[PDB]
Amino acid sequence: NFTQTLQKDANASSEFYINKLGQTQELEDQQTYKLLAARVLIRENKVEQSAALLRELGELNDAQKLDRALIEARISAAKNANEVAQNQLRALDLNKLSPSQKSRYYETLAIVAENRKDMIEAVKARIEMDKNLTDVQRHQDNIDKTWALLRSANTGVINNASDEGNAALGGWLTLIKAYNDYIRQPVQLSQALQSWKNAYPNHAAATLFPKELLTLLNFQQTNVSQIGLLLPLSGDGQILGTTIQSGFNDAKGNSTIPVQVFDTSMNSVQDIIAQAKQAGIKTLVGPLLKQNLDVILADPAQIQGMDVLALNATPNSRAIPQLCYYGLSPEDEAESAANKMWNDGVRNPLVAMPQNDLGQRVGNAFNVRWQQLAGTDANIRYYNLPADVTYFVQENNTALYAVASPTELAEMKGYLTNIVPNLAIYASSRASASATNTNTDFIAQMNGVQFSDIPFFKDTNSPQYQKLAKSTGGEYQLMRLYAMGADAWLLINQFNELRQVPGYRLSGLTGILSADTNCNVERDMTWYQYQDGAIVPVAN
Repeated sequence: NFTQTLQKDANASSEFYINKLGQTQELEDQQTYKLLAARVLIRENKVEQSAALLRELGELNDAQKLDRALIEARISAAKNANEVAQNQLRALDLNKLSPSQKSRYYETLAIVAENRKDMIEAVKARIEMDKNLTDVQRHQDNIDKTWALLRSANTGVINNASDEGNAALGGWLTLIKAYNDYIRQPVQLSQALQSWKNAYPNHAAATLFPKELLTLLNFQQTNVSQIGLLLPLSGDGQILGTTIQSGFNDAKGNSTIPVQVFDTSMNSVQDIIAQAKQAGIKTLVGPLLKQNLDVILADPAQIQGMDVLALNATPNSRAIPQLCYYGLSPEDEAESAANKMWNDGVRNPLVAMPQNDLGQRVGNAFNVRWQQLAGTDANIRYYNLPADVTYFVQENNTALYAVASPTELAEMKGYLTNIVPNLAIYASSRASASATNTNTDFIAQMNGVQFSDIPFFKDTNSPQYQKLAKSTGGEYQLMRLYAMGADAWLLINQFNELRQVPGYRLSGLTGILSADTNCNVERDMTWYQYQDGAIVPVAN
């Protein structure tokens, strides 16, 4: 009678079923607890202990022999023994299984199909799984997994895919087809989803909508009525806030949206926020300085009832409702460098950061991203003199990423030409200045070096570019601040899209803009390379 426990869901921990052995007297009942533990051990990502415990099993009755083979095949699928896993499940009598056992049976199939990148068959497997589930939370997990398979499936296979008279598969295919067809237009996709829940009302997902789509069902376009602009426009950083203001205004154009300017150099940020609340302003851009942003982070409740696009990021930056961080951050240029370098074939690179507070953060943003692509920690080394790079290379003889001045970067390579002259050098936008990109003696010495910078510098002939280069006096920093202000107008009008729409992307003057889980605005950088006396865009 206790063997029948196998036919049900196993909701306890592995330690629970294993510890019951000391109290379990009968031999069959000891084996049952062993199988229940092995079943849960897989759900705990402990495959070896599951296979190991299976090796402790002795003599089993037929009901146990059956449950073991389920756990055997699931292990095989975990270890990518796809042909083995399937043959192990072809040997079972699918009629002898309970609903819970059929659920585990078809989940293993879905993993084999997913292992083989065969997404449609993996979805078909999870539909049969859903028919045998009883726990609501397990239902939701199957639906969340099912949605993830469709979202990774090739877009062509989905458009031409037939539902094969299968209503379940029909509703799934139509749902993903709407997602891919209108994800760039969320307002339109919201109408499609609401239509979907009336088209397939008895669909399992009509009741338990996948998590990724709940924010999209009743999505609402940003309706900016009033903006408050927090920038330093007097005293210190005046040029920063004024040039940023120039970009914001020029990108705003003939918009009726009233903007109220708040000068942080002459007013407290907590007083500004209070006055904004008083004037009925529900949308802010800024502040710019890290310290002033931390005033918000020192008490997030201040911005209760507002959408705020802060223009910087701090170590205290974190997930805060209706708060998103958008700064010309070196962490982004390092995260982009980790990507560029990886896609180019670089493995285990040397990273040269300055031994200051800014260098540690950027190195951490670099490595964390590198842990994603490489699964390893990179060589982050901190330099006090550009000449210290020599010993870093003298350790072993490859690609370098360095954050340094345009001249500091020229010293580094010169020190390395005798040591390793054919080294692939990557740098951040800090290595790009007007005084140096106009002189071929610098452009020639830097042949092969590539750096990240905003895509605005691709077109140095456009009238748009013309007017700005002469207006800023030829200083790239003032030109990037102008680009940020402009992209802030793009971003603050796409604010709700940014928080609610997965993978949302925007082509702005500062790069391809998107958001992470902490609504930190990421930037996909443009990469430029010095080639035979010219600077050409290599990527993006």
